[PDB]
Amino acid sequence: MSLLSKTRELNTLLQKHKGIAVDFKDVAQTISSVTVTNVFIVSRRGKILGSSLNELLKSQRIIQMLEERHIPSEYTERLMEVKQTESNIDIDNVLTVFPPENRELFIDSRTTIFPILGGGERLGTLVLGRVHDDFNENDLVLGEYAATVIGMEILREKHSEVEKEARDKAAITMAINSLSYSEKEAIEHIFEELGGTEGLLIASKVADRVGITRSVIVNALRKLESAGVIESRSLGMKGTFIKVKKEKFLDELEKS
Repeated sequence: MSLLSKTRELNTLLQKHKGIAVDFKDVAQTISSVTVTNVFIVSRRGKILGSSLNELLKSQRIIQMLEERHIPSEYTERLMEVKQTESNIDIDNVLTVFPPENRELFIDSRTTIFPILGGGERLGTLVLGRVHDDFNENDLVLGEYAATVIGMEILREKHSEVEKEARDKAAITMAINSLSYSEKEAIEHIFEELGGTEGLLIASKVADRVGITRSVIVNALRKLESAGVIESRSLGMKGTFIKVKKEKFLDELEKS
């Protein structure tokens, strides 16, 4: 398979399509199969977002050892310190991604490390490994492109995650601030009865058993609904369905 053929595969298979969430496991398999390598996609903090081995090796002993090994966190955390592309790293190098014990099976291994950059910040690391062969200039071009694509998908993922967490934290703080002292106490009792974050509430009956008025319960939920912390729905002449939408709300509430 020629350089231009490999490029077509990666353009067609890695392209972001509307309606699809990025699956880093499947990204690693595409890279592994196109470039004939073992692939490890590592977040900036060292989490293995996705991996795939080149299972087309002749030696079942090598395959089984790679299948059995879990990349240590000590290694993945070192990758952040690699600031530029390091290619054709040998087995004696501390940056090798291959197992350290059986030096003779991996004596000819090469590791290549690509920093994944996005918006002027480190987003993660792409690590490629080969048991017997070198990374030539065509291989490095394909590796860099893969790293570029992954960075764009992480960047979109992180952008939306930071915005969501901020939206949730603002909603919780505004909900908690808008609650009176009695309304706060009622919410604590409400979720003490529901035994969780979701369930059916019979306000009148629960108000009776806790020594609180139905009006206080109703107003407290109304403020949480207005803040977007929960959703509420009456289920008939009695009963209200309650679901917390901000997971960290109750934890933050008790801190108030």
